[PDB]
Amino acid sequence: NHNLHITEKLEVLAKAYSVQGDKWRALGYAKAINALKSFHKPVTSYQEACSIPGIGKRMAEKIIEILESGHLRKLDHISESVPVLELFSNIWGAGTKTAQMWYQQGFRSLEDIRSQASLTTQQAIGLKHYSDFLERMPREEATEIEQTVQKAAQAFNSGLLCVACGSYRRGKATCGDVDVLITHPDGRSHRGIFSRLLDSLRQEGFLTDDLVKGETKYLGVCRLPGPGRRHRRLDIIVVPYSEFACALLYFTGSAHFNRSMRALAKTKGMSLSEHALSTAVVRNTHGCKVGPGRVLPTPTEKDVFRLLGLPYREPAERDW
DNA sequence: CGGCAGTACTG
DNA sequence: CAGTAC
DNA sequence: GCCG
Ligand SMILES: Cc1cn([C@H]2C[C@H](O)[C@@H](COP(=O)(O)OP(=O)(O)OP(=O)(O)O)O2)c(=O)[nH]c1=O
Ligand SMILES: [Ca+2]
Ligand code: NA
Ligand code: NA
Ligand code: NA
Ligand code: NA
Ligand code: NA
Repeated sequence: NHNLHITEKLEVLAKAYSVQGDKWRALGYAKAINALKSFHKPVTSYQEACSIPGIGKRMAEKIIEILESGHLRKLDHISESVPVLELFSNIWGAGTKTAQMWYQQGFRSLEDIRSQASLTTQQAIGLKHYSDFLERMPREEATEIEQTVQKAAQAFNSGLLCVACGSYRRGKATCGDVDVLITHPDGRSHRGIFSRLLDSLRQEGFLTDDLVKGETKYLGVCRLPGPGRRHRRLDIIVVPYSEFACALLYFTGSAHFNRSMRALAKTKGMSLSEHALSTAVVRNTHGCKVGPGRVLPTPTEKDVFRLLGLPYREPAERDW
C-alpha cells in the first residue's frame, strides 16, 4: 500500500468509533481504509479521492487534509476515554456497552476490573487470558491444535473430516485462534460425536475453559501440552455433509469477504449463510427476509461462486 | 432516506 | 430481548 | 462513514 501515511491516521479514528459503539461509521472507515489499501498509487487529488469506491466527499476531505498538512486535526480531539474503552473491550465477552458502563462507573484499568467490576463467566475467562488472547500464534501451532482435535474426533469415527479454516486456510503466517470444521459424508454420523469429542479433549487436559457450548458450535480455550505453551482460543463447528461447502466458505472467511459475498447474494434475490445458498428469497422494503426461498445444491465452494455469477477465488484470495 | 450479513449463544 | 460473538 |  502506497497510502500508509493516510490509512494509518484513518485506522486510529475508525478504532475510536468502533470502541465507542458507532459501528456504521466505523464500518464506513474500515471499507475506505481497505480501498485506500488497494489503490495502486498514492492518492494526490480530491477528485482522485472521490474516484475510489468506498471514498466519499467526507473521506476525501480528510485525505486531502492529510496530504497538505501531514496531519488530521480530528485525531487531536479523540476522547480520552478511547484507550480505556479499547483496553476493556479487548476482554473476550465484553463489548462496547460493557466497556462504556465500566468507564462510567469509574474504572480505568484492568486492576480496577479485576478488583471491583462485575464480570460474566465469559468475561472472567477472557480477563484471566487477556495477554494470551491478544497474541497470534504461528500457523505451525494452529496445525498442532487442529491435529489434536482431528485425532480425538477420528478416534470416535474414522470417517470424520476435520478442516482448520479461518486465516489458517487463507494461508496466513500467524493465526489469532483456530477454527476447526467437522463433518462426515455419512450425512448422519456427525450427530452425537460432538459432545463426546469435547469430553475427550477435556479429559486429556487440552481444553481448559468453555466460552460457548451449542449443539453444533463450541467456542473455548485450549493449550497444547509441554513447556512454552500459551492458551489459545479454539472454535469447533460440526455440520451435516450437505452444508459442508457453505460452512467451509463461511468458516474460511475472511469476515469482510463473507459480508461482501452475502451482500451480493442479496442483490440477486438470494441469501447466503453457513447453512446454504438459497434462491427466491422474498424481502420487504427494509431488506428483512419475509420468505425463506429454496436451498440450491452446493456440493463445493465452486458451486456457490458459480451460482452467484462470480469467478472462483481460492482461500488465499479471500482476505477482502 | 435508510441499509450496511446472517447466524448463534448467554442470561 | 440486548449484548457479544464468529 | 458510504452508497443506492
Ligand atoms: C468475526 C467474524 C467471522 N466470520 C467468519 C469468517 C472468519 O474467517 C471465521 C472465523 O472467525 P475469526 O477467527 O475471527 O476469523 P479469522 O481467522 O479470519 O481472523 P484473522 O484473519 O484475524 O486471523 O468466521 C464471519 O462470518 N463474521 C464475523 O464477524
Ligand atoms: Ca481464526
Ligand atoms: Na467512490
Ligand atoms: Na471483547
Ligand atoms: Na472504587
Ligand atoms: Na475464531
Ligand atoms: Na448475556
